[PDB]
Amino acid sequence: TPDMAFEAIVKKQIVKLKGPSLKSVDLVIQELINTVKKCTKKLANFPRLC
Amino acid sequence: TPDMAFEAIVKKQIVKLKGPSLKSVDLVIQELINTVKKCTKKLANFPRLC
Repeated sequence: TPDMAFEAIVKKQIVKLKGPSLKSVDLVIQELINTVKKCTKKLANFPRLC
Repeated sequence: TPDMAFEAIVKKQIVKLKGPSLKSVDLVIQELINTVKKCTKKLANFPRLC
């Protein structure tokens, strides 16, 4: 049985993890940018600084 | 298990049949040339023809 056929199919499946993985980074970026905006409401009294 | 490893070894073995096979042709050539020389003893009476 083709050793390389196994590898061929797997490599297809592994590549499919790029989507949900990049998405994850974005979901983190979202929570991070939300948090810096949450914190900086305590500095709102200074418009140019915030 | 490597499908190609099997093929690799066999091809080696088949190649080894060229020797005994060519030798066989010569062994036939030998008996053939012997036979024309046997037959032509009946024509020995004519030196230039034989």
